[PDB]
Amino acid sequence: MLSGLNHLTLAVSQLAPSVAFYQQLLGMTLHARWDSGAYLSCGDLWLCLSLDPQRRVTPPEESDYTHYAFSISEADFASFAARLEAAGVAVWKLNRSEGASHYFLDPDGHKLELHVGSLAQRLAACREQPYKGMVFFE
Amino acid sequence: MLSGLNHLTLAVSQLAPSVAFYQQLLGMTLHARWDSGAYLSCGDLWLCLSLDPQRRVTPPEESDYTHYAFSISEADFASFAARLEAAGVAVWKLNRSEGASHYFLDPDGHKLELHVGSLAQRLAACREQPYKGMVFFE
Ligand SMILES: [Mn+2]
Ligand SMILES: [Mn+2]
Repeated sequence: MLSGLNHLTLAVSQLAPSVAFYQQLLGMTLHARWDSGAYLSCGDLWLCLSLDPQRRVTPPEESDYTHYAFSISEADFASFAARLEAAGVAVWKLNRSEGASHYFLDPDGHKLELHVGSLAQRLAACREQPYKGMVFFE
Repeated sequence: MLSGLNHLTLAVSQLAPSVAFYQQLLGMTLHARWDSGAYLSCGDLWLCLSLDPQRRVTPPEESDYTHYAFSISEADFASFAARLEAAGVAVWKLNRSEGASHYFLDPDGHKLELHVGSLAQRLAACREQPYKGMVFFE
C-alpha cells in the first residue's frame, strides 16, 4: 500500500542554474551535487534534479497544466511572492482558481506554485464555492 | 520559507480512466470530483487530476526523465509490482541501482515509480560509493 510521495525528480537542461534557483532563490537545502544531478530537501520533500539533454525549455502556453505546489505560511506568502517577482521569475496561468496561490516557472519551464492551505481547507472552501459538477465523498 | 510539497497536479486527457488508475488500481482515496478534475490523497500527499485538452498520451521515449516516486514498504513492494504487472501497466525503465524501484507509466504517460527507502539512506550509500563529481554539503 502506498503511503505518500517518496521523491520528486525534475529533469533539467543545465544543472548549475537549476541548483541555484532551488537553493539560492527558493531556499531549499542542498545535500549533494554530482556531475549529473543534485539532491535537495524542502521540509519532508526529497527533490532530485537530474541533468537530461532531452529537457527542453517550453513556453507555458504549450505545456499542460501539470504543476508542483509548495507550502508556505500566510505570514510569508506575499513577501516571498514579491521576492520572486523582483528577481524576474516568469509566471504562468492556470484555468481555475484554487485559493491563495502564486504561479511561477523554473528555468526549464517546470510549472511551480506557492500555496497557502491544506487539502482539508480546500475542501471546506469548495463546499461554499464548488467547481462545476462537484461531488464530495465523505 | 517553504515547508514542503503542498500538492502535485497531473494533467490528464480523460478523467474516468485516470480516476480508475489512481483510486482503484493504486488505492488512493478519492475526496472529490468535478467536471474537470479530482482530488485524491495518498498518505500526506494531496494529488490533483486536472482534465486538460492539451495533454497528449505521451510515449516514454518522447518525454524527459521527470518522474514521481511513491513510498512503499519493502514487505509490500513485490506484491504491489505484481498487481501492476497483472493489470498490464507498462514499465519504462529497469532498476539498475541498489535499492528497490519499479518504474511504471500512468494512462497518459506520466512517469511513476515505486521506491523503498529515504533520502538519508541514499546519502549514506552515496557517501560509501560516491557518484562521479560528487560533493556533499553539511
Ligand atoms: Mn495548484
Ligand atoms: Mn526516482
